[PDB]
Amino acid sequence: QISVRGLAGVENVTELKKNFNRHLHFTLVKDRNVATPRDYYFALAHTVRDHLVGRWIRTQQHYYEKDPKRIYYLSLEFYMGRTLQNTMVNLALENACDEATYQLGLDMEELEEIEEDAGLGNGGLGRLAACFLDSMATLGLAAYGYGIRYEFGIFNQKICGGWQMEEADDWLRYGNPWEKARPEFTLPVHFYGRVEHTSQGAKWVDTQVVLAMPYDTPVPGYRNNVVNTMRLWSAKAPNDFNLGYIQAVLDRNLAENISRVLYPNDNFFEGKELRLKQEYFVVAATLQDIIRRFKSSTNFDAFPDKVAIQLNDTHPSLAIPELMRVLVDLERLDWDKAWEVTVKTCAYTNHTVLPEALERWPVHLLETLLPRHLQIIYEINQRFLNRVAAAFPGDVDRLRRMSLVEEGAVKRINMAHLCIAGSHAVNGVARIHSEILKKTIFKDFYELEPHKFQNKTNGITPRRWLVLCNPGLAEIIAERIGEEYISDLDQLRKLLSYVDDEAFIRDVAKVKQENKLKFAAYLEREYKVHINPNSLFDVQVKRIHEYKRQLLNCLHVITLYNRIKKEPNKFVVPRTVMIGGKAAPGYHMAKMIIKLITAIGDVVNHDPVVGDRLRVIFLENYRVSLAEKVIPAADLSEQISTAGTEASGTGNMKFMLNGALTIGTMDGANVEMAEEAGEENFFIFGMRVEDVDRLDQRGYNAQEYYDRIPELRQIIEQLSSGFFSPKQPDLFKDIVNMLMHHDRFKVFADYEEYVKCQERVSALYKNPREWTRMVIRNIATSGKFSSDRTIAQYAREIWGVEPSRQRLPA
Amino acid sequence: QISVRGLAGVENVTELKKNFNRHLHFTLVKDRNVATPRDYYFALAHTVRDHLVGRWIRTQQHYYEKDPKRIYYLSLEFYMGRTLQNTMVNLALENACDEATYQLGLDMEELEEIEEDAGLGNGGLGRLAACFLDSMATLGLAAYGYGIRYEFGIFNQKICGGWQMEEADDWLRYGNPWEKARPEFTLPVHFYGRVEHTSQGAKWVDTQVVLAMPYDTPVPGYRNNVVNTMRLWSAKAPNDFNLGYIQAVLDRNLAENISRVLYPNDNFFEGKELRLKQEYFVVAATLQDIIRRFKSSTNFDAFPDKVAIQLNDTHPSLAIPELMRVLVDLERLDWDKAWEVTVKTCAYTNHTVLPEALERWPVHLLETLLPRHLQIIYEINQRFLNRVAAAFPGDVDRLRRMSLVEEGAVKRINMAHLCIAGSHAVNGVARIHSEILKKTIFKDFYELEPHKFQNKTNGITPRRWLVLCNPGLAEIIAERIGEEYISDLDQLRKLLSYVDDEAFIRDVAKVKQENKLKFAAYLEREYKVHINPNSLFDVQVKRIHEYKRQLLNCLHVITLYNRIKKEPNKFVVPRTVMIGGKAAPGYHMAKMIIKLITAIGDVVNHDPVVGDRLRVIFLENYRVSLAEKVIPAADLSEQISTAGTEASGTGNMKFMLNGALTIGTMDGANVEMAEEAGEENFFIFGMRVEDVDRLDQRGYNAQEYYDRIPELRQIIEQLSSGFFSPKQPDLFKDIVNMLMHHDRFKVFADYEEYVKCQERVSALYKNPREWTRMVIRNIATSGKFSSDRTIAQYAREIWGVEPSRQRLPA
Ligand SMILES: O=C(/C=C/c1ccc(O)cc1)O[C@@H]1O[C@H](CO)[C@@H](O)[C@H](O)[C@H]1O
Ligand SMILES: O=C(/C=C/c1ccc(O)cc1)O[C@@H]1O[C@H](CO)[C@@H](O)[C@H](O)[C@H]1O
Ligand SMILES: O=c1[nH]cnc2c1ncn2[C@@H]1O[C@H](COP(=O)(O)O)[C@@H](O)[C@H]1O
Ligand SMILES: O=c1[nH]cnc2c1ncn2[C@@H]1O[C@H](COP(=O)(O)O)[C@@H](O)[C@H]1O
Ligand SMILES: *Cc1c(COP(=O)(O)O)cnc(C)c1O
Ligand SMILES: *Cc1c(COP(=O)(O)O)cnc(C)c1O
Repeated sequence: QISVRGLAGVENVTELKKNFNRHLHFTLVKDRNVATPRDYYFALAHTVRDHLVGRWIRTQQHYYEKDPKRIYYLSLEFYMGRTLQNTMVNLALENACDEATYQLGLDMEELEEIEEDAGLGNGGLGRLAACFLDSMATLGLAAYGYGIRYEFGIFNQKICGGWQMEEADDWLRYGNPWEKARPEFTLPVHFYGRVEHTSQGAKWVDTQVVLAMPYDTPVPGYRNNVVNTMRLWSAKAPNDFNLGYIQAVLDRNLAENISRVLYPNDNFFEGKELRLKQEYFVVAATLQDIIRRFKSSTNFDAFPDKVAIQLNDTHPSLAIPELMRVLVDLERLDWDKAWEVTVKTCAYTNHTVLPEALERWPVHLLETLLPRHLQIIYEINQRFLNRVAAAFPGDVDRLRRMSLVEEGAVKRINMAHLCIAGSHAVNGVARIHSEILKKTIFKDFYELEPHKFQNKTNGITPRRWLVLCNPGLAEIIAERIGEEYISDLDQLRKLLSYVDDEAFIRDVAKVKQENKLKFAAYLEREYKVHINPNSLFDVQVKRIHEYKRQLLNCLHVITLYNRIKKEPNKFVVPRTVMIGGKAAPGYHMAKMIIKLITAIGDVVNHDPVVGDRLRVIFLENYRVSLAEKVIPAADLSEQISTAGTEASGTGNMKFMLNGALTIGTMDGANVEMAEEAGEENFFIFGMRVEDVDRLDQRGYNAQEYYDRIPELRQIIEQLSSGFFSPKQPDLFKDIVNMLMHHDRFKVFADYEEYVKCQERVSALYKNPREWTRMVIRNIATSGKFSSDRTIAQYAREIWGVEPSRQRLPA
Repeated sequence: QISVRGLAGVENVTELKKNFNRHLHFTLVKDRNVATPRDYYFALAHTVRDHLVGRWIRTQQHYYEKDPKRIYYLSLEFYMGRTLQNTMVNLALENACDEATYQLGLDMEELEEIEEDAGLGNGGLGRLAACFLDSMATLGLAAYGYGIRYEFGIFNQKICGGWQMEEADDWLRYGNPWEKARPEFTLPVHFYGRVEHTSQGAKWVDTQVVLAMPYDTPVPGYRNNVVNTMRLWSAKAPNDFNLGYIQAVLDRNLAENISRVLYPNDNFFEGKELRLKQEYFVVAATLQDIIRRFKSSTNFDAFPDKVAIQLNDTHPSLAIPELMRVLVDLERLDWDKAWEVTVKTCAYTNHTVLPEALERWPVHLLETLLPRHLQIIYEINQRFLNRVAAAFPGDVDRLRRMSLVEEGAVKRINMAHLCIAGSHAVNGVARIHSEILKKTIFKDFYELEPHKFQNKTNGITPRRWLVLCNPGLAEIIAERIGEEYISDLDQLRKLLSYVDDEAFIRDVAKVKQENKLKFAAYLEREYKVHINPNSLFDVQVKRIHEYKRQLLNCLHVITLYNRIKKEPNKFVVPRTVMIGGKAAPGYHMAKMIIKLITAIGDVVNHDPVVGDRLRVIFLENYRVSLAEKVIPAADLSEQISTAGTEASGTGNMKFMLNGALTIGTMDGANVEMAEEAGEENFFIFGMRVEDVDRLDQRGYNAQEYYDRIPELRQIIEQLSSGFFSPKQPDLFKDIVNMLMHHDRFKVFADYEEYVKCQERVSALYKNPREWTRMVIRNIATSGKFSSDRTIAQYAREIWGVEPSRQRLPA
């Protein structure tokens, strides 16, 4: 079909068909007479999986023989999405499989849609981990992702009567052909117990044991024959567990609950015992694996030369005291030596400055669950504070501020402070965020140890986020500049030479139109919703949070509706406004916001005077596989967080790479995207961080904006009086009261500039040539936002390893 | 090697090696550098499994096309043991696989020992179901075994300080290569709710749903290319189940507990709610499958022409009211028609007359869990009792005796009475048992419907129980009479021609000696216990129950020990006395019996005057795979139940086929074994059923035997005074008190005749030629006890189908 999808050679196609039929018969135990599309999906998956194993075995053997420094990426979340297409892309098998299936009378795209997402994450942090695995493999790093195999990932979202309902994500129901269980490599993890002090030191005794059983999933690099491993741990009861008889067997479930379900909070901290168990479970099992591999390469001086441990936020922070526990209690290293090793091995990435997201564990929980770790944390704290006191003598308030132990009604351990003390590098995830860390929440720590603090601006993988999801765009680029850009995204800068090329302009606009048609068709088929494919597709997809200001978008939509009703016969640029994302089940306001969006839709979409000029659609069950569909279809990307709140964003980058223009605040990576593209090619509006600070100083009074802006007052009166909820007039009272009196995120303060900026978007959309020229200037300057660039920086500046695009032999 | 194991052709061996290597690489994702014996076992298993699938697909397609009457064998237990060797035997692959593995540098016997038993049963009833599946496939019947896929089978038994400890049987830890999950064929099962009566009849509403997910396991016939299915159901929560959020997901465990664990009672009734859920779960899922297959072959007149349902005891008895519920409530048949269909479809096998084993469910449990079924049971009862009243007018006590509903403090449903009312055939499992049913517990029912009552004497499969476990014996037989006997066991009668053949006599004795050496070696290797391989191997293996009288064996052992101590310099025939079996976890007396056996061992095995003349060994963790080892090594088979208590026995048959002589009472199938072999070739002793009855009439007084038998008094004084428990003198007080005052099984009444009979065993063992001639007379007359004979009788006399030894094309 298209060149970037590879060759469909006769011998390859013949072999794929043979192996497909072999798996249908022997693996699935089906005859073609009763096989369903799902059976055909599994036959194809097993066929493609076979192509990984030689490379996987050879890669891991290569690491054993060459003994490179090993990189361990520890995360509680890996938001992997679907694996089939990504595997074909990275092995150059897509066209061959397409031809093979076509010859068997099957449509490969239909088969691809059967696969469940591996939804083992909430949003950006989980998806970053997934992009990072892809980039580490593509850059030939000896890297391992370590996490938890959740039986249930992020819930499936259903909308019922305009409200979010949650359904369990039983993603393993039909099996997972990508993973390989390794029950032979099961390891013990200890909980509870008590500490005995002997002549030979501390002993942690009388513990309860849970077993950690690993499942390995292959992670292929882009056409370099490197296949790395993601190892996810599953909890199992020991066989003597509780061992009337029947009840003891049933009670095995209690241990096995550790790996049952992903906590569904994005950017929020819930201090539950089960979450702490999950965090220790991952850490304890992973560290045993790390030490085993090191010993099989007694001298731990070389440990940091052979091992790097990257902490994805504070969630695996217990790695720091666990490494200390192993080195001191089990290996009998002196404390100072063990600490030197630990600091040189560990590095910490921070993802948010919102205080409610920070992990502060009550001491009483740690005392009960992990009594030896608590002792170690207290010793770390005492030695760290002794350093602070020597550097800043007499500064008693600094000692209180920097302590790992927080005083109050309930004493807590600040896990971020632990991570900073115990890591040689601390990074934020975009330039503005990294600067905020040094100036605000971690200022004291930066003053003590400035060398620790780095920036590593986030990125996205151009394999999933261009080649896989938008083959039409990938092909028209490849036609002009070849294929090298797929693993060297800075080559997109070559496209600036084509900004005045009439053929390239029409082809870029053509690809977008095709994607919009395809998406419009998907919506009609799966959700029986009709949209106008000639309208501007205005898209905000991300988790529902007050800081992300879906509410600001809502105010704009109502503004547009009100303007139409006031002047029904005036031309306006038609829009389809699409908002999607999941709310955390316990987050009342986020659930109310979803209801408001659907309620706006109910009014706008059925008003005959509006016609097809404005449609408001809530995209149900936003997830990686839906992102792959909607992002290539978008014209306008909404990135409208209050300045200083979105650490980076990564959705923003996906939109830029796929030919959408951005309306956004100077927040997170938006700042760098605008810098790369030129501010003239971005729709920037609203308060800067400095402006937010100035408002906080004099005090935010929402009433002032209400009093001064008639169009805004109308909207608030409509919300309050029941215009969007005729049967329940007070339905949205909580939203109104929040906006008027308790709005941490200053929605009204950016309303006027946002609406004006949106007017400029509409004006440009009326000129398709100039819209498309601006799009080209965005795509062409997207290169910095490849996760390959991000990972190269982690490798050189934190881990001390050199990337490689060299191919292993097949 | 040996002829009965088949051919090792060059092309076959080459292909097996190729596929073994393919599975090691692609399926297991291992290189040979790090592969362990367990990896090699799995590679071999997958290789052998591949040879089943073509035959499995072709067999099931054949049934779809030809549409024979289908036989559904419903059991809560299938005691399958290991599958690898059995599969090779039935496919004629054993020698080829042996050669293939040998050429790869592997020992196939070593690999076989890695496989876990599928221990999804307790003992005889579960093992009968397994033998029956093998025989149904060998006889070309369109038969399906339906049961539950327990996550944990019968517990692993450990002996600690002489006491039984139970450990969970986590048999699925490393995976099960034999089964194929069929999540696509998942069906709903309903519980709780209430009944609404409408114009259109009864409706069962407001139910809780559990999903039944089937796993299919292939069941190969002996060299006929027939592969039938065992379908086992696993419980799954629906995805909206309970749907704070985390707890709702965790609570899915409650539904999934239905299939978690096998209830470990042999011959005993525990009326727990979870057991009732298991029973309904199997029935409801299975019946949906049955009806679906029937409809895809509205007219239910033909249903009994196309379907037979065999109830393995009363455990799946709810099939009767469930079939009625479906036909009346869902298909809208009139009651009388539905009842005609039900009776003609169902048949019931009874396995015990012990009252404590009979299922009598409290009405209150059924009312809550299964309210519609209870209504149906009451209607069945009323109509049945109307028939009784018409046949026996005025016989009011007969109405009370025959009722399905039992009166008392707690009203109960007698499930056996339900099964008799609702089945066209009721059978016992040996001639004496079937006669007992008609004369005692089911006398009233026999008087009403004599035509219903049949006998089907049990049997064992000669594939597992001769060819697989005792290839040496199978070969020496085959050398004389060829191989046809393996599927036509009556051909063993030809061996009577060889009873005076010196070569055959030495070869039979040689095979036994080899098996004894091998077993002695196994015991030393795995349990560091040494035994004298020239001693008489005296074996009692079966579940520990008072009715089986392991205690009578114990008294004999102590008698032998006491006789040695009294006359240390007198010659006696050396014995190794081996007793093994599991006790139900809640059965105190059975646990005490195990402790007594180990305590006797502690004394006897360390007394220097005894030397190697007497050893007492408790065989730990008795299970199908251990039976395969110990039975071929046995000289004497102990089958010593109180007359009238062991419905059949099947261990007895295994011993007879493998060249052990039997010491036993005239109980169960022992009666028929003696009839076949000649009473002169069996060591029969003790009370007959008629003698037990006479003692019950005047009253059993154990004191009389104590007063009259000095050797018995000595033993009781030894037990009471602490001779076998010096540190805890009163340890065995409960056993003594039971024997003296509350012994339902009359241990003392058979003591004198048992000891005298044992003296005759020893006398014969001193003459190896005459011992072996008697063995030949037993092996030669074993033919009746093939499960092929049993199944042919069920087929012709109950199910209305003709067996076939015709081969399907490969
Ligand atoms: O996604 C998260 C936070 C996740 C989480 C927190 C606490 C839990 O308990 C669970 C998950 O932050 C995001 O991490 C992304 C990648 O750097 C950034 O691009 C986003 O700006 C940031 O909000
Ligand atoms: O094995 C059982 C009974 C099992 C059971 C009962 C109640 C539960 O709740 C669970 C299991 O009976 C055995 O069934 C065997 C085959 O016919 C017979 O050979 C034995 O004589 C008989 O004792
Ligand atoms: O002791 C060993 N001998 C030979 N190869 C080994 C050994 N340990 C690890 N390897 C190789 O390294 C791979 C990865 O092992 P891991 O890193 O311990 O998971 C294995 O699959 C082998 O190919
Ligand atoms: O509708 C049908 N068309 C063709 N073959 C069928 C159909 N239903 C069942 N079969 C065949 O019968 C086999 C057994 O199906 P089952 O008896 O319903 O489990 C299937 O695997 C097919 O080979
Ligand atoms: C990229 C992505 C995110 C992160 O989007 P932001 O706008 O940066 O919050 C969340 N969820 C999914 C499914 C994604 O693909
Ligand atoms: C045959 C068998 C039984 C039944 O033995 P009986 O002596 O008839 O009770 C029990 N358990 C196992 C493992 C068997 O193989």
